[PDB]
Amino acid sequence: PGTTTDGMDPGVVATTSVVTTENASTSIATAGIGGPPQQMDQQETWRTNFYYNDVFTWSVADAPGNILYTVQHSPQNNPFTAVLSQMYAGWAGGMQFRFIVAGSGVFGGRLVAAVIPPGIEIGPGLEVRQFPHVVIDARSLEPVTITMPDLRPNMYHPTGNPGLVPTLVLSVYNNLINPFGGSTSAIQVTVETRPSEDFEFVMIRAPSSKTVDSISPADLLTTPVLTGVGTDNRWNGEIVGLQPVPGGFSTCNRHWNLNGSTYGWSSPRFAAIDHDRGNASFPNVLELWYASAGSAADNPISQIAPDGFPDMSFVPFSGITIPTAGWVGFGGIWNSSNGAPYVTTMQAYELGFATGVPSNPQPTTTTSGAQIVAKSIYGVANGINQTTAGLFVMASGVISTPNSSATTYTPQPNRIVNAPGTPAAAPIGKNTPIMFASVVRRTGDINAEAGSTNGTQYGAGSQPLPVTIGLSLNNYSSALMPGQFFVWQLNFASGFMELGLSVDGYFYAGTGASATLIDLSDLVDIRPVGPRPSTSTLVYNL
Amino acid sequence: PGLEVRQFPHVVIDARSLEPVTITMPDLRPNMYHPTGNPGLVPTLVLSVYNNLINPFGGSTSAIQVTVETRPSEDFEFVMIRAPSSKTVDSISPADLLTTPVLTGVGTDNRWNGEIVGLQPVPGGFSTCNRHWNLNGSTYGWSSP
Amino acid sequence: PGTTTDGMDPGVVATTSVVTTENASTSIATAGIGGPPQQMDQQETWRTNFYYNDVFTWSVADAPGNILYTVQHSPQNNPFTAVLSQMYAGWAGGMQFRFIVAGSGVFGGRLVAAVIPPGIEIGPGLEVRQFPHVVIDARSLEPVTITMPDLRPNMYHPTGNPGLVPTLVLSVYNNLINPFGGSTSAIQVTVETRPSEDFEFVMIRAPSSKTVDSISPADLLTTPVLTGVGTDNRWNGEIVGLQPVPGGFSTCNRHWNLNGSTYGWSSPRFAAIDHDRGNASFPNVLELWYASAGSAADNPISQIAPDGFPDMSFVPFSGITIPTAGWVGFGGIWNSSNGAPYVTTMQAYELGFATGVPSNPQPTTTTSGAQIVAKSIYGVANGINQTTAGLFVMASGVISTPNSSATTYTPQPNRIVNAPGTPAAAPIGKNTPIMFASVVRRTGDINAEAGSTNGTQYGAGSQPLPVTIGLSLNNYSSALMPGQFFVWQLNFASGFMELGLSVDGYFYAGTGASATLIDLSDLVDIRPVGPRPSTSTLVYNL
Amino acid sequence: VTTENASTSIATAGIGGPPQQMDQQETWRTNFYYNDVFTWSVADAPGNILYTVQHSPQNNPFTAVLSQMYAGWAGGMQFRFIVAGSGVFGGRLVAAVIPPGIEIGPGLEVRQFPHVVIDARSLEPVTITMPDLRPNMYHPTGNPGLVPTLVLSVYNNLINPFGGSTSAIQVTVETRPSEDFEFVMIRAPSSKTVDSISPADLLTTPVLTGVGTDNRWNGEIVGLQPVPGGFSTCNRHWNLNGSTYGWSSPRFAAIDHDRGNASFPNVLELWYASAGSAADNPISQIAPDGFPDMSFVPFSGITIPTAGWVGFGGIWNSSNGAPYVTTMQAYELGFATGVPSNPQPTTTTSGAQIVAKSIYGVANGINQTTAGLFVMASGVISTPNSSATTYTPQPNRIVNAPGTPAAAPIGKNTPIMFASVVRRTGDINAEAGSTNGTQYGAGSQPLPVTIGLSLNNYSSALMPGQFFVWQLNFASGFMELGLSVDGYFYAGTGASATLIDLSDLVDIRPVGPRPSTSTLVYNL
Repeated sequence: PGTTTDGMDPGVVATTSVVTTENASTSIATAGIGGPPQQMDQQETWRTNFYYNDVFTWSVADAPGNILYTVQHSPQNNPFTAVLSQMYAGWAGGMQFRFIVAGSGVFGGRLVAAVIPPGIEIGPGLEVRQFPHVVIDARSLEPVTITMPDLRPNMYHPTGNPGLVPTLVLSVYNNLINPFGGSTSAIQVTVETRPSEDFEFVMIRAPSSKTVDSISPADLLTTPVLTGVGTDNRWNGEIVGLQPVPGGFSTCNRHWNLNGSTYGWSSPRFAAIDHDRGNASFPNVLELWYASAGSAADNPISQIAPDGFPDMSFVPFSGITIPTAGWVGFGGIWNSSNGAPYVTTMQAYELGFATGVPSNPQPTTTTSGAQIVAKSIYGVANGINQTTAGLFVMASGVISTPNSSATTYTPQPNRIVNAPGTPAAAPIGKNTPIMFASVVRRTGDINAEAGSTNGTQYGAGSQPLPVTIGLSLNNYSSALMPGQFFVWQLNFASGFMELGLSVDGYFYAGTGASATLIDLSDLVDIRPVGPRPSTSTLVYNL
Repeated sequence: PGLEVRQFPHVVIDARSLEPVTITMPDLRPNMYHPTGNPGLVPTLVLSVYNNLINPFGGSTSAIQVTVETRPSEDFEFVMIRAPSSKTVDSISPADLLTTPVLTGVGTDNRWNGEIVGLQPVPGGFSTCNRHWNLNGSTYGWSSP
Repeated sequence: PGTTTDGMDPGVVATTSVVTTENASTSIATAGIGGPPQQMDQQETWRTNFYYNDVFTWSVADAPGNILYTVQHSPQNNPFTAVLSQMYAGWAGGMQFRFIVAGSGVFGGRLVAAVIPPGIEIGPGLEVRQFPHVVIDARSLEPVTITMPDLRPNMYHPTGNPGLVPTLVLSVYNNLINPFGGSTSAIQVTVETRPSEDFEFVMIRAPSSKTVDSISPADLLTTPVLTGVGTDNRWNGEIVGLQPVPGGFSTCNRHWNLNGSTYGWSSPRFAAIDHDRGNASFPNVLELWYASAGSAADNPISQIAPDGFPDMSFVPFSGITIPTAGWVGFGGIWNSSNGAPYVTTMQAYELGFATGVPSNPQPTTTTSGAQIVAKSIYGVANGINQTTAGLFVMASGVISTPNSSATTYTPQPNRIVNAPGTPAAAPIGKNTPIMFASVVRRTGDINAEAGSTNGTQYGAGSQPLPVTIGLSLNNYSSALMPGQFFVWQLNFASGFMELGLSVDGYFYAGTGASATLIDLSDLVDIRPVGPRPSTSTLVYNL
Repeated sequence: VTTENASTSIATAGIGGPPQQMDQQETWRTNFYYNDVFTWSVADAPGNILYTVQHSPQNNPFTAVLSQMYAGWAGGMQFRFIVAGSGVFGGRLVAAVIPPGIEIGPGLEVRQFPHVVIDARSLEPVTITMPDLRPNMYHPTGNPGLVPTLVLSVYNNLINPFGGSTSAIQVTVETRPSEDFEFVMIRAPSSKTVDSISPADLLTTPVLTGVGTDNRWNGEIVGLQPVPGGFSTCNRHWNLNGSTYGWSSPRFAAIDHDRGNASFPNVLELWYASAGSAADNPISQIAPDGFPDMSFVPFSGITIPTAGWVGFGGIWNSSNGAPYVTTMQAYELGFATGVPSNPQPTTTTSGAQIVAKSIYGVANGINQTTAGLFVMASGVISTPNSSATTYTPQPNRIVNAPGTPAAAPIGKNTPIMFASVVRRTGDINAEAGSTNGTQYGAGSQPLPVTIGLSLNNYSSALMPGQFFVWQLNFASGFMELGLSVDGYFYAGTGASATLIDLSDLVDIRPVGPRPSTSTLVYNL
């Protein structure tokens, strides 16, 4: 019966014009520069069965020619070839894909598939129906299997740096049609994989040896990073949610990219902020410290500001009323002659960026022509006037607030200070940049964590700290071409969604225009998917 | 939750199946036999949704039923007769805790000592400690049953 | 199985009386006058596979005899023969057409196909069902292939002018039926092609050489014309939408037809408006200027009006009233004797056609017997009385409005002035003519552009300017017969629609009685289709 | 026509399937066809390089056409050289094929590679073959990889014993494929490849025959004006990397700014604002989109500024967007410094202020601390009399932004500007040929070229130090025009300064790339 499918059954074998005997024979001949092939026993359980890769949705609103699914050729597309690549230096050959369509006998509609050769851009203007292709009906009962050959300009694929490869695309041929109309408007398709008969590894290597270029940043984002261990890269607090930003934003301090560089002035850690010379005065009085941005000689990362200095905008205040949504830190003033601290100046201070603070303090979001200012939000015991004086504050802060209430998430996009030349994160179609949210203490109610009737206060950061560390230590320069994401699937008990990482280090979600926070308390596991075009909408099925 | 069944060797079954489909579960064990008192390591069978069920008419009909039946395979056997009243090292199953007459007019509740005649859902939730035992044989209350 | 269709499979081969061996042998024998046949290698991948040509829609409202799809025999009906036709000067042979119907088992209805010999007029009135023909059911699962042979009276077809060729027609045989009623009332059909075994090219030529017959108009409308680069032909503003006009309208100024002719008085550009002899008076004051239509002696295009004068009717006003929906330009008065401007008459004016001006100014829409009037809308520093004075105004105008609010699109169809002999654009079946919309500045609030709180103001023109320039530089009379459109397809992110253009220069869409404005920001690309009969309904799947 | 590595090339190209388009008797394969021309003068020293091309299918018209429908290629090409010299000339050239990994530059020892030798008096053509010496199994069309180069350079310098007007000759190049050339893997003709397209279609006959307009005054182009001293222009100007340094988009529409200072302390209204504060503008923050890039001209009283940029508009209320109806006049606009107390012109955007002063008395003046400006961006030229003056702007009047590249003469190749007819205030009725003279404006690019450059990236079409050359054929005579990677146009007029009239232009055809140190033909 066609209603039952075993684990080794390919179903219907469909061929396009790219599968020829020349390609297979040439592949096997030229792979011989690396010696005899390894792991070729064709009777092993890891090689004869099909194993799961993905599942996608076909809706009645998808127009003809719209792309539904793409995959780039790699040994990372099968769970066991990925494990076995940890002990070899090269690979070659192709891989089979099995599609199962979960339709019914009354539906109508057709799909189409083709193999796209290297050097061609994958995007909405790609005309699949003008390549050699196969057409598949929506009523198909048996599985349909399609083979992607190894079309490569190299003799073999180096494990770290493979080079050009082909890709497989599936799109809509004719619209899915339901003759009854009504509420049922979509079906699902599942994809599985197994290696072709010419797949092979070459040249054994010690598992502890390091390839020159890393294969994939899949290991950075694992389940504990978002389920209770990782903390954000601005406030150092427990990540509990994802905040979309429909407008766009930019961030450079303690933010690394995939070329192993930062534009900021901080390290991936939280420590003490120390600068040796500043201006102190008090014209229960408020102390006032500042210096000129761009003269931090002790910092080898960047001469812009002392390591750990927050990248928010100073909000002015005076008299009685204390400021709002400022960055608060603990410490005081110390003498720069011997290092002793002036013991009477200890308080909580509000730190930030500003311009012209001797005469008129105006917030600025630029690092050029600005100055860095610290002001005590409360009165000190005994103030000090000095010409040269140091500063000492911790890197973990809280949020100033006048009353017991809570405000929006801090900081807001226009409050972030950036250096000249920093790339920005902007929407691409329905995909929107996001920030990572963590609950942060505030000075208006110092016993509120979660469930508090006074409200919940959130602090947002651009990257999880373990990701920032991993990007600062390794080099991922060859994993992503421009215009691609690296995608993970986030599984919940009720729904799932996808996260994309760009070459500039910003994370993305397919939220469109919504601005509500997404909660992570019911997350189960995280699974990697691999490179995909950034024009393709990221799934959001929560 | 977290076990990816679709990345083990597996079988797929359609919702339109007319004839029955039979699957065999073999005895993969690290010991020479299973004591009924404590059997040790055994394998597990799992059945799970592969693709969502669909009714093209919509409407009020939104579920179907599946029936399961069993019979032993040809290598199944027993050994070592014992007394029917003997107890085991591992705990007796809790299936006997709730028989028919417990809820059909013989059993009583544990706060008022009154004949139970219905079940009350509590969507909000609640907690209780007095005269309440857990499955580890312990209580946090101050009263005897 | 029947649910999978490969790229080389024709499916059911259905034949008619016109496909014979005598024709194929004679075609191959007589094509030899051109030399040895080129590109006739039977094993090449561009010949063995079918590739995409078109998709059309079959609806339950189509009556028997309605034509759904028709093409003249030509190399432009396959993409690779379209490519190769660029470098050859002659061709001969036939072509196969493969149809795939996207239905299901519950539908009913039939279609009919026939090959019409050359020399027979194609149009409404041709009874296709009284030629040899083939009938196809709406429940078909496998594809059906039909061959169109090369019946010609000459020894080969020159690419410059091919002469007589046959035509393929597909038409409704019995109405489509859905037994459930409901919202599902249409299905799709896909068309693919490949050359037949006697098809050949002859006589290599330079790729840049032109032909005796006119170039096809497909290049007149490329993607960037409507995606933020092209401008309209009345206000010179970036087109951002399409406005249907169910009532109809007519236009002559700056409007060309497909025979390379215009009835207006203006050149396809935007430069200053200049006339030398008119009356001037002002009985801070409003200044009046006017002349008699039919006296533009220095304009070689026509004598009706100076080159660049607007074609909108005049709204009279006096004193404290600022008119609504007037064309407004900036300029002043100058002395005709030495060409110097009266420097105190510079202001914003309003221009239009009128009659009985100095006594009882009334709006008009006929150029015969009218006057051309300009009047300042605000008070100038000092007025002037002259019995002969000239006019100079810039030709990129704005729309007057008394409040900060926005009015409807201007000009409304009944404010347009037309010279005698101008044809009209009336709805054809369900096909309705459209204008091209753009944002125009208004004097009520000069800072508003788009998405304002006070509102968005729209202008409208009959053609895009690049299209008008292309029609002015060429003659397209041999590309389109009367009763025909040239059709493009517009693909959006979600949905698609088709657009038509007639021999008189108007564009049409299949909107029906709808009057909503269609936005163009989410448009992906534009693809040409070809000539189609004007009674065929243009698809509107948005 | 064979190669010495044919069997290996064909065998290893089989990773992409069976070869396509390899029928050996097809007419497109058997004939030579035109590819390019270049020039050889008496001033070129031995070792100077005159012609270089990388191995690709773009070097033959029909392989160029065929590559639209394929995704890969392999094999070599044959080349042919045709010297247009005479019997009284004397000199030799040398040509060789350079393998990948060797630096190509001046002084390279072509004479010590295997080579052919070409005489200046040669009548029969001379041929050479380029095999496909590649380290990959095949070249993808969108990303080919490493390829060899063909190089031609001077062996013995050209001599002219008669010594007169003639000092250069031309050489024509034709190509056809070798026996082992092939294509692989069909693709859709509309699909996109990484490599850039050619720029030959940017310049066609209508652009200069009466349809095109220049990128500063939006006027119809009628002539070309050389600038022997050089100049630099940034606004509405794109390079071959798809970038600009100015603050404007390739379009003409009204100029608008929200906040600024206005005063009249029948009066002459004055509006000014500071540079670097155009917040709404997404191209640049220097100035509003469309503000002219010319220096300001101070004036007062009855004086009317000469050679000034003038537009039409007035002030408006920033609170609700309503205009002040009594301030409709003609204003002069530009860049200046010290604007309130002592206005002086500047030719830089750093620390300047944009100014808008009316040249005629307004209906009634306005005093406001904050106000807005609205002016149409197609402007005219202010003159105090009926007569015409020199073309505007002169190069000493053009505002530029820091880091903008300049254009300087190279040998006898001189940068040019494209000229259009502009109306003037003193005589607003004179158009062209009038008895009071003809006023000419000038710009740096034709607008269709600017739009095409802003829509696509041409970074792989022209390496630095090369021009792209077009033919300009007149009724009597012809000349050539060159385009550089910084966007400027060049002609071979040397020290001449007279305008060149395009009334009798007939056709424009593309020629090909050429080194910028070579001579461009001027036979008019």
